[PDB]
Amino acid sequence: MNAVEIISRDIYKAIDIQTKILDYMTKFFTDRGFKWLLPIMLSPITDPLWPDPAGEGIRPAEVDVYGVRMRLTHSMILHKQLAIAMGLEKIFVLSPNIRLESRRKDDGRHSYEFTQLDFEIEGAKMKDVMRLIEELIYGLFRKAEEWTGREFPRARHFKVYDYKDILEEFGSDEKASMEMEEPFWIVNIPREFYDREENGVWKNYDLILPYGYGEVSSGGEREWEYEKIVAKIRAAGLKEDSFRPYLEIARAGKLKPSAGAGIGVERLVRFIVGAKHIAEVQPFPRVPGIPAVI
Amino acid sequence: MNAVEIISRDIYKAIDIQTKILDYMTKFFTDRGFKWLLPIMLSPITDPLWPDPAGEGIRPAEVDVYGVRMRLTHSMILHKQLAIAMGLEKIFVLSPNIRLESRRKDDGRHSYEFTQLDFEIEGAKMKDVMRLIEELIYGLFRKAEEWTGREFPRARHFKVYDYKDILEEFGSDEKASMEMEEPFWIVNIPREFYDREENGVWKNYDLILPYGYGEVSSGGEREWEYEKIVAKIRAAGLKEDSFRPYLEIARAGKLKPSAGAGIGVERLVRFIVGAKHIAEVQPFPRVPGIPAVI
Repeated sequence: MNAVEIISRDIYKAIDIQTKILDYMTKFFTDRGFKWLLPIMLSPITDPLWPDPAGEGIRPAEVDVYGVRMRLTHSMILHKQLAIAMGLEKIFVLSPNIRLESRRKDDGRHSYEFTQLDFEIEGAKMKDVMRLIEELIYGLFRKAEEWTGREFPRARHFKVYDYKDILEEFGSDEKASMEMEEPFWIVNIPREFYDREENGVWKNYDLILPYGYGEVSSGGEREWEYEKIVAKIRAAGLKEDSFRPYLEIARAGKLKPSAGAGIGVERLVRFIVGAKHIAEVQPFPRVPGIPAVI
Repeated sequence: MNAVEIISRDIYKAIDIQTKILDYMTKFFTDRGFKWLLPIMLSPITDPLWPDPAGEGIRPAEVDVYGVRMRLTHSMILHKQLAIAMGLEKIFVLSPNIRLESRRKDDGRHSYEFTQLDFEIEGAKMKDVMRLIEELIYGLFRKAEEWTGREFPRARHFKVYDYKDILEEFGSDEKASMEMEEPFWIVNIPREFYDREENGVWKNYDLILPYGYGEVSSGGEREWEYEKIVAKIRAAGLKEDSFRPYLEIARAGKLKPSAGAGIGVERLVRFIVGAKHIAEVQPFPRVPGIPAVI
């Protein structure tokens, strides 16, 4: 849409819902002893988002800062690990992610700017994080029923499927989403170097919404060992040069085991409002492949 | 500092305090019926930060997005006015600002990335906003006494100085800050086109911390009339083209009277911790003139 068109929408209800969601989610974490960090938007390093079956291999937006190439945040994953290295133990951040994905990813849940509530826990296992997310989502969905007067899936825990088995049974995550009537987990997805891999098993997890709304959270246990991380980076044809200071920290032995996840705030607003496209709930749409006028 | 040195610093207490500050400030606004918006980082339009006595006249950093030149967020001021135009009434956002200022601005309170708690109120006047910020700061300071066991400014009476009187008595707002023991206001500062000017009087306000800690909040009532806005842009030598969709909206008579302010979260963390330099309270320092290593 053009500028006047964009500002002429009535999204008051969606924003009221977003306000309630942010209040609920932030309190959920601070109530549990999590530290609340502020985001970074520019850094020499960022999430490669590759390998990743969910992506097409995008490169990050880049800008010079005092002559030096910085990358706009794909995600704060590496910085989350660094926060754990700083001994902060349990952290979260409302982190804007910039992912300049193609028109082919304009499926109603993607946006080229979006804020993730992104958290990480020292020493946590995938089962711990999946359980924490279920607790959050179940609670949120009960609150959503009060806010909307509509019914939401009542499951306290969600069924778990291996990625390989999703492909076989449904063809794709998107097709599985269309068939399901409650949220569900897809686990064991071969992807980026930072997700923990052990003898062919990836210790990671995506939460998928029902009714075709698709992935709403993605996370994993992490690699922390220098040699393992470098091998995975090289095997993917990525460059150590792209992760230099992070690899210096890893070589020094300062990364620690951890697990975490990011949760799409706007995707949840979309789901609770029941919006066909995420843009409908955003004051300033950022539609994949379409440069925003404001 | 190299990367290992950066993550070897102790910041646990500072981040504990930051968590309490963010909890307190976000609740202060949601308790008062503000809608909680998410930030944008890339747009064809952004805060010019000029004319402005506190600025260096820097040009915003830019990056290509699907073939269109986008500006990184200097501040979300224009977008806040747009949110008011959308009928959202009272809004706030934890908004990262990117301001690539020179080493000359490395004074202990500047950071080239920083998050502002940025808010705007339809129809509010400067006295309404100043009173609200006074209530916020008073409450925060009483909480901080509980958190820290230390004494904070009484924060019940805030003296108001005209900008020209600051210059005459102290020379700079920096020198004023050094001589005060209570926070104080500086008002009537000639700056950007969006701040309301009537009869040579600017309806704006900066909150200055005592003990040399400097400005912590800045805002004003807004211009909303197309002709008034255009005149100030042209008179300052800025290009109307740089603000096209915003001006389209103004021309359509869709902007509304409002007033607001941004509050420096990290600056408050610094003040409450009592840190000599803001970098000491940040996991990932972003020092003016020094491209960050991580």
